[PDB]
Amino acid sequence: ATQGVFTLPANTRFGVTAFANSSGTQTVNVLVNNETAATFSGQSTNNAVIGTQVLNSGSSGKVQVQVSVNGRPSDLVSAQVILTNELNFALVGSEDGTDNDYNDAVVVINWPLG
Amino acid sequence: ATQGVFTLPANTRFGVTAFANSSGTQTVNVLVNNETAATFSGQSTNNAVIGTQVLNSGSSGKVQVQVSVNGRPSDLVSAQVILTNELNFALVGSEDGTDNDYNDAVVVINWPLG
Amino acid sequence: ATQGVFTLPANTRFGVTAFANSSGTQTVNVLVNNETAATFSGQSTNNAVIGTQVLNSGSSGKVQVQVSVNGRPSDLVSAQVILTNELNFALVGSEDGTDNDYNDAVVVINWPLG
Amino acid sequence: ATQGVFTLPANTRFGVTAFANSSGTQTVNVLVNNETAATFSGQSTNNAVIGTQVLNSGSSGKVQVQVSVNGRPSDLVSAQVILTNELNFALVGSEDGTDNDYNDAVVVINWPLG
Ligand SMILES: [Ca+2]
Ligand SMILES: [Ca+2]
Ligand SMILES: [Ca+2]
Ligand SMILES: [Ca+2]
Ligand SMILES: [Ca+2]
Ligand SMILES: [Ca+2]
Ligand SMILES: [Ca+2]
Ligand SMILES: [Ca+2]
Repeated sequence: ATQGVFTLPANTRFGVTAFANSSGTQTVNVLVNNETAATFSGQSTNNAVIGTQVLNSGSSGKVQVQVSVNGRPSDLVSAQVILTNELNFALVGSEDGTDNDYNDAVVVINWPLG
Repeated sequence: ATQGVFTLPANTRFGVTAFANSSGTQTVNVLVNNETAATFSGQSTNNAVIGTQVLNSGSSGKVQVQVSVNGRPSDLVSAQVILTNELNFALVGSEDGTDNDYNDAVVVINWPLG
Repeated sequence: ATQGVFTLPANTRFGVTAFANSSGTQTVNVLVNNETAATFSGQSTNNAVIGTQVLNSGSSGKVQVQVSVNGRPSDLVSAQVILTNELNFALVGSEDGTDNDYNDAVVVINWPLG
Repeated sequence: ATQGVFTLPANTRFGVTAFANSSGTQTVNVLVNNETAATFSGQSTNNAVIGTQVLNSGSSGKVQVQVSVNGRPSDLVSAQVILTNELNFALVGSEDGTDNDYNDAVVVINWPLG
């Protein structure tokens, strides 16, 4: 099934943060309404934050995360979790190799903010 | 029910990250084996990362997240999600006031790393 | 924090199902827009599916699960998970005692149907 | 990524329940320790339960769910959720066609039981 795609409330601020756990450089693209709203690029084998920013879901509220290592798209796993019917987490894991640890690039989206 | 307590596999490196979304200064304390392993303190209404570190679950494997605002303990909400039976996320939300948005201090724990 | 409350898309049908794992008779109430729309009850320590029914979220989309044993409300734990940004599960666990297994009455809400 | 495979505690009882929402007859296979341990077959377009049983996770604890409709393997989506660090949910959604509602056969695994 498709992974890394989330529908947030329209015109809503949300945070997006990416961590890296791979020898290779991670390039994370965050799409809002099919348009690149943010890009994070970095390398780390110790869960470093290669990017964190605040974005706005916009009209469609459609947000999609994509990860690639040297142009090659990583396989993704994802899910959305809501706590006490108010706090939202859109979670993404990505695998750029074969060991299937799916942490090479970890992306955490959360909302609402403030 | 008890919230903010997580049983991770023993002696395992994990990442812990806190975000702030409140008018009040958040104090996020991370306990491992019931000992303070890290403490983040910060104020923000725009999801600033007031702290992120890589800790080791230790021999016990017990990780607890505590949040307080100026000495007053916040109410916590939490859960753990596992993707593709391998990628783990321990999620924590906290409420320091009366609006119940539970984002005042958001904490995310992820593993495995590397 | 409040538990057992879920906001479903408006006027959408969903399935609600209850499971029992306790020596005490479980009584599960499902409120839609603050009015009970379904009630299940039974006594099993072998995960018996004590009841299931298709309901409509109505205009409010608000759904709440309440669990009581012999007139006393049980402590609740819950969360919502979304898969492939399409399949929704609203989960509820309940504890009518102190042995901390929170399975005395388990309720699963899923949608969309059809 | 791999889906429908869950690592439960070993030699532990768990419940597996399947619901159907499709014109096609669903065949749900549950394997334990790499051997089919249970099979549910049924049809429903109203979320009716097509099977529910209590099984043992075997020596490795590995439990795998596979769904097919007339020989054709349905695409799976899944995740595990843990509430209050003790109540577990292994969720599976399956798509036997192209409309991608992933509810054709919905499978819920829960533990502990009793
Ligand atoms: Ca990898
Ligand atoms: Ca890695
Ligand atoms: Ca608040
Ligand atoms: Ca807040
Ligand atoms: Ca109990
Ligand atoms: Ca019980
Ligand atoms: Ca379908
Ligand atoms: Ca269907």
